[PDB]
Amino acid sequence: MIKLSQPQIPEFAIEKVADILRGGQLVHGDECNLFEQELAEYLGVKHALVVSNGTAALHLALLALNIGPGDAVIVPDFTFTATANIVEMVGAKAIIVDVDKTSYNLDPQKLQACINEWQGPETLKAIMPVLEFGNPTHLNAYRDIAKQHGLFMIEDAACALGASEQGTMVGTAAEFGCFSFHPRKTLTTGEGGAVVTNDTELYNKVALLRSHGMQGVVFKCVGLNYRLTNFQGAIGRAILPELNQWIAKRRELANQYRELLAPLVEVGKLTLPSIVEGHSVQTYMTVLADNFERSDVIEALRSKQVESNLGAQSMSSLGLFNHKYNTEQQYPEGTRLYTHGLALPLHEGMNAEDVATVVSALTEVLEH
Amino acid sequence: MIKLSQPQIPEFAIEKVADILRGGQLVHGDECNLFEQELAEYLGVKHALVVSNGTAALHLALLALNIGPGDAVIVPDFTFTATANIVEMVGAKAIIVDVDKTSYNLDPQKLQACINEWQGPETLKAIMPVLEFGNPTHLNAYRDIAKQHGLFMIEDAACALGASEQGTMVGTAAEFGCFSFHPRKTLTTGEGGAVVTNDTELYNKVALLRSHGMQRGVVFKCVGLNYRLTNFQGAIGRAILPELNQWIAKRRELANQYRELLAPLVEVGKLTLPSIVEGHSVQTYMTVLADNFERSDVIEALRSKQVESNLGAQSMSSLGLFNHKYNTEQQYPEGTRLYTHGLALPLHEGMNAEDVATVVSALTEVLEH
Ligand SMILES: [Cl-]
Ligand SMILES: [Cl-]
Repeated sequence: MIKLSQPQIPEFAIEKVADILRGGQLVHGDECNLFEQELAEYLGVKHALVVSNGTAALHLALLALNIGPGDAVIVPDFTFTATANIVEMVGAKAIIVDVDKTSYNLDPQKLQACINEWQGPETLKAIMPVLEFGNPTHLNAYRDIAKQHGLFMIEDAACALGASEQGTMVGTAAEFGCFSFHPRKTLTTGEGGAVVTNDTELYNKVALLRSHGMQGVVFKCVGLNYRLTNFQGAIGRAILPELNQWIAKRRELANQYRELLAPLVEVGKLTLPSIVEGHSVQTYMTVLADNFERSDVIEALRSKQVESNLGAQSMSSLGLFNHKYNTEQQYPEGTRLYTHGLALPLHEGMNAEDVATVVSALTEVLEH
Repeated sequence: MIKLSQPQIPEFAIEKVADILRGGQLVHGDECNLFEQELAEYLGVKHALVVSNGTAALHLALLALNIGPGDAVIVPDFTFTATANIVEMVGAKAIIVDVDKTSYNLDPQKLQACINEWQGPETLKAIMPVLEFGNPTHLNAYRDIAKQHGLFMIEDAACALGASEQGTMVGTAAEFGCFSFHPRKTLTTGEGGAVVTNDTELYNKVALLRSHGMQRGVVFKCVGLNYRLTNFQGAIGRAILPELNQWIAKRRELANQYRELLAPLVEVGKLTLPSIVEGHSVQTYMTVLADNFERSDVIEALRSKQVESNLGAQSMSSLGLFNHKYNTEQQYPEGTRLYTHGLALPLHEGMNAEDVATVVSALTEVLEH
């Protein structure tokens, strides 16, 4: 099976994990602390904190900004459901805005309109743009719009470690950046994530919330347990020095897809993602024409040893985010991407031959 | 250093972890699913779900029972701060009740008084007793009290996997049992925990909440979190579980050695001992020093003599975090005494009787000077 992802954890990392299990510290220790330093340097950001997963990162960012009951956060329609769920979990309302059909990211003009029209009843406090599939497109615009309207910005950069727009590393534009180390997301720790910020007060607050309010040890506030193990930290920091080369490889494979898929684009059978400068290419998602039954395409591809899937969900389609605004607005772009999107294998373990294999299979399936 | 704990992960488990990292599934997989089955069978409970840590287990239990803003949960004064924090984090108010001096667990008579006097304004929905340090004492009383008053019961069994009272395995008495696999807590996965229940509806709800509301196409049934445990952490846990009864048995032998060796210090009035009842899993062995000793100086002196020692747990009422009216109107002299004067001594399955003797020798010397 040509799989969507297959992260290869360096052998030296596996040996370090074994050493830690045998005779080392299991809870967050030197490996996590070094990983945080190294992430901060990689991103050019003042502070990083590693946490249990990327959902935990978003959760902590919301809590640290005192976003909760009575409040609202704008989210894109097209994303993994965690983005909207976590807003609701803190007691805030997820306010959905449609995405761009090209970038698959929150549409800046529709974002502006939403903010312009907002008059409650909840207090609108933040935007949570998603840099979907590693696409940094609109990062700087989101920052500008947030500043223009007095909003916080939490980047849901789950899929975007190593992406960048116009000199800005994704995750670093505003109050918080949130990353995932899930196995589909290029750098993995099995489960893991990170919160980054340039604001030391926000850093200190997340560090308290991550571990029971602990600062001898004093308990300064109520908190949670979102600590990452020391051995998970060891895995992550072993992979980080490889990430740029993995992204470069992914960009080369994306160009191969672009070249080889052109015949299908020309006859209107699918559209391609736009793998802009700075895209980290965590996912390569095409969009099938409406006349294809996507579930049947996925099944046929599986039978030809190609793993494929939808790329993400449409929040407005799920029936979970029922703020009035979301009932009033329409989300054709996110709905199209949710219904017709098709992610194809793209990861650093593949070569050009593997890309051609995938395109051959997809061409065959769409012919029949 | 004779340390408070030092869990030995079996080499075969380390090899299995390496195999998973090299060529296996990293996210919750066959190892977690088998661990859940094996935990359920160990406890004699219908359902188990492994989660990121023991705090996550409590969190999911609260959420599954729809405990939140406008609600109240009773917690013991003496516990790790997570017990009370997690109540507050869901928007409920932690209502503190004192522990008893013998067991260090929530005092049933004071619990009854609190419930009887409760008249709001919040809706009192649950008790969250702690089976502190592996002590099952009062488990069945808590069950009976919750049933008498129409309350849910969430056992904070962080430190009590394998403990039992009068035939009831800790974690299995009522709606939910919550366990921690932190490295201090005998069975470890580095970080980890579990939620158990006999109620299939509660199981199904926690499973949704653990993973984004996902139900297997995947459907999103409700808003949720990510509290999944990795498959490799699950592999560690299920490798250790078959050893846990042997480890507890060894810990109860070591406790009996402490009991014998510390009798002179008890008889002369310098400390009091824990009561290691039938069914105690002996996760922690906490003594209480006489008031004339400065406990922080005792810890520092023991450190200089290669003995790790610490306070056992916190007093919630001391922390200034749980400010419901009720908590201001009560004193908590028992939890205060345990917080201020309690001293945990090394007790884990890697020690032998000679090591216990070493610890007692050191403590005797420190308390003489
Ligand atoms: Cl540890
Ligand atoms: Cl995986």
